[PDB]
Amino acid sequence: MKVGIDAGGTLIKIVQEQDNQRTFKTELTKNIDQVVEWLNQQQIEKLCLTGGNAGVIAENINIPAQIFVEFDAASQGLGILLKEQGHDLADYIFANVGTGTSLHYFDGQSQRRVGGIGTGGGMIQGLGYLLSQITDYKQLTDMAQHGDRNTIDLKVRHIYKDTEPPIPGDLTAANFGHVLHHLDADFTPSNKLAAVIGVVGEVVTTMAITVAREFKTENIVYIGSSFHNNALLRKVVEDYTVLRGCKPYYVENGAFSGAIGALYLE
Amino acid sequence: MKVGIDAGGTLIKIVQEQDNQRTFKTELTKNIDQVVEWLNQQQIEKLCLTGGNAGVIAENINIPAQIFVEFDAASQGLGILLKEQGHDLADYIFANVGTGTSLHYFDGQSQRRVGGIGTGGGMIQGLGYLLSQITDYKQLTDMAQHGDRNTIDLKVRHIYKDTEPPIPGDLTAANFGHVLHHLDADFTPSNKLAAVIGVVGEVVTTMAITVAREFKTENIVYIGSSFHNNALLRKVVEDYTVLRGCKPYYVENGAFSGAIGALYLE
Ligand SMILES: Nc1ncnc2c1ncn2[C@@H]1O[C@H](COP(=O)(O)OP(=O)(O)O)[C@@H](O)[C@H]1O
Ligand SMILES: Nc1ncnc2c1ncn2[C@@H]1O[C@H](COP(=O)(O)OP(=O)(O)O)[C@@H](O)[C@H]1O
Ligand SMILES: CCCCCNC(=O)CCNC(=O)[C@H](O)C(C)(C)C
Ligand SMILES: CCCCCNC(=O)CCNC(=O)[C@H](O)C(C)(C)C
Repeated sequence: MKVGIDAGGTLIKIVQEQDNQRTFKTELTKNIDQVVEWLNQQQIEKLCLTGGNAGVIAENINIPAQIFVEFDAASQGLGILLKEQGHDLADYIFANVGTGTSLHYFDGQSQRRVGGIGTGGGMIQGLGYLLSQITDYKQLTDMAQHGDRNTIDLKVRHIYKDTEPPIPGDLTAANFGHVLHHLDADFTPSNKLAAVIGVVGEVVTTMAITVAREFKTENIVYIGSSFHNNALLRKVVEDYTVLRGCKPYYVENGAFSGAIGALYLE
Repeated sequence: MKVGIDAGGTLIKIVQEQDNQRTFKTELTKNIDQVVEWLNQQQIEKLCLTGGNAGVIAENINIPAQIFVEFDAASQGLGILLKEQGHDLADYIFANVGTGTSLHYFDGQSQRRVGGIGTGGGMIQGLGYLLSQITDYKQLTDMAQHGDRNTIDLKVRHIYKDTEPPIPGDLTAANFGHVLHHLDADFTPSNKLAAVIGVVGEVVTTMAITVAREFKTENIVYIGSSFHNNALLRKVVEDYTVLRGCKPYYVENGAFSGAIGALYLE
């Protein structure tokens, strides 16, 4: 078997390949010592590593391993998955929404990093905890789906009131900008969580559409584990991408783009 | 006497002009009735209005007023202030960081809107309230000034455990992304608020430097009341603009750009 691993700040993504059969595994970065243990017990023909925690794995295993930069690996795996799933895109921004968010422009042949921002899944988890005391990711995201952002977020129409706004009225003008107007409100953990996902999604999307414009592409591919068990995030991002005239794409096993990619840079 | 009013989502900025010479005043948008009361008693030669709540003013006063579109008014007034303050910038991005944030490219002749985002002053107050239960603006902003983001934000160097990161290790990787690694103890209001100000600054700067690259300018002018009583915000923004190879500018009475521009539009 051949093994690729993308050991990130929060999740370890492990792909095992033998024959044309794949295994897609996810483990916590917290449990990296168990991954190393597991690896040390296997018969591995080829091990390729990428990610911020690649070094940790490499120093604790008993076999050589090639180490790749995660931007190249993500770009390589993503192209493999897009092709498999019938997306033949001439060029695209891809936004990798992990613990943090990294943006890339794929010109049809190779990637360049064109921005990043700290709004991503780590913010969903951290700010989400400060606002709900929930630490369990499934718990946090499930609850967020039951939330309403309306007493938290301010829209363009709330600011322009009964006059014609300069951009469409239903757009968010100020995330959390209605809070001071609803202090009669209680602010439910579900509503607060939905607003945190809301801001993360909007910021990622805004950045993605901006660079799409700059690098003259209409296609935006979103990957990263932050979309898992988070239909609200998927929806925020998808709707706003379409609204600004771009085409969003999600990819089956997109969160493993880097793990796959590592295998095929070797 | 001539009056220009920028009536936004949180604050109403008033410029009074007489012998070529100006007086600046702000009032809360929540106290708009008091602004209307003040206008109705005044003999005014020329009254010009802009911003979201210009409608509400115009429909409650008992005199005429001319209404101008805010994007144009802000551009006109910022060009006046820049020259009065000894700048000769051929072109620039301007980021108007109000209740929310609007971004513009000024080519030397006219402005174009080139994006926006809901991260700005409204988010600082609303998210800041949610994490701190402070509603008083000067109190909320003062509380943040000496906060420590270290237990709250995750940096690139935290994810890249002992290995060399592919981008600068001191960059924020995930705002709030260190929170789950610091559950042992309490998160103080100062530290949480410094983190709020940091995410707003970094998002606004990220957008501003992206569009500066896109439109080929190294100049970025930052306006809006969100910078008032918030030295930390100014610093987050200035430091990262400079690290991205751009030149940041703040303007005395920059928050009155629209009010001034309304007076000088024809
Ligand atoms: N089982 C899970 N546990 C924790 N976080 C998860 C899980 N599934 C998805 N997530 C989301 O995915 C994020 C990490 O995305 P990922 O793309 O794996 O990033 P990284 O490579 O930086 O670890 C988390 O910050 C969280 O928002
Ligand atoms: N006295 C104040 N009261 C409330 N907010 C203030 C005050 N001074 C500055 N601010 C900040 O300025 C932000 C609004 O900036 P401004 O440029 O006036 O926006 P708008 O035109 O949308 O009112 C507020 O959201 C708050 O962050
Ligand atoms: C100080 C403002 C800096 C905000 C910009 N930050 C970034 O570009 C890093 C965002 N994070 C990411 O790209 C990913 O989490 C990696 C893993 C660090 C590549
Ligand atoms: C659905 C996500 C939309 C995010 C983009 N939102 C915007 O561009 C509105 C940002 N706000 C502003 O530009 C200002 O607050 C005004 C006053 C609405 C012009």
